[PDB]
Amino acid sequence: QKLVFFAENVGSNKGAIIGLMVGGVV
Amino acid sequence: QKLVFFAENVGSNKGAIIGLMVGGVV
Amino acid sequence: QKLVFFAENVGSNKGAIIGLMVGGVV
Amino acid sequence: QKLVFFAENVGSNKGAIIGLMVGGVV
Amino acid sequence: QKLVFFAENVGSNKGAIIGLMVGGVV
Amino acid sequence: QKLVFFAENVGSNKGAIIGLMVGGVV
Amino acid sequence: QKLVFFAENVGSNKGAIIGLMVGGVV
Amino acid sequence: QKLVFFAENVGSNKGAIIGLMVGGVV
Repeated sequence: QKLVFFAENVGSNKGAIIGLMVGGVV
Repeated sequence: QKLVFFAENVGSNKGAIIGLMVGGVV
Repeated sequence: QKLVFFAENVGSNKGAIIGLMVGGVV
Repeated sequence: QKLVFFAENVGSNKGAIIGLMVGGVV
Repeated sequence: QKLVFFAENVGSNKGAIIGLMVGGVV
Repeated sequence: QKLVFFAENVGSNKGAIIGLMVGGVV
Repeated sequence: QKLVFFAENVGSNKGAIIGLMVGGVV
Repeated sequence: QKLVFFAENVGSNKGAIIGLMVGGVV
């Protein structure tokens, strides 16, 4: 019932993308 | 280059989703 | 029910976008 | 290049959503 | 149903836009 | 260009929404 | 039942706009 | 580069999904 996410960059990387989705499909 | 996000649900989460992208298009 | 997000830059940007939404499909 | 936002709900809700996008030249 | 948003700029800015809505629609 | 806004509901509410954009026209 | 908003423009020529409304539609 | 994400299932593990990609296309 609880979710958490964090992103940290320490370098000049290229394109970066992140996505997350929670639910309960049956 | 530093971003963080967190969610919190007490009762019940129906459907939560999050997405992020850097650089985009131009 | 409760959601929070924060961004922090540490260098240089150009094109970035972020979006989040709570409550979706069960 | 510094922005922050937070939302707080007392009881319940239908569906909250937030989105942000930074630019540079246009 | 409380929401707050704040942004800060170093100096010049253009092409940056942000929007948020609470209790939207599913 | 610094701007900040906050809202507070006592309870009875339909749907609050806020949007802002920098760089363009007034 | 309380809402407040404030903005300031000075960075280079003007070109910023913001709007907020409480109580949309059920 | 340092990023971490965690989520909890309501008791099914078949409706929740998450994906992330760094240093994608230039």
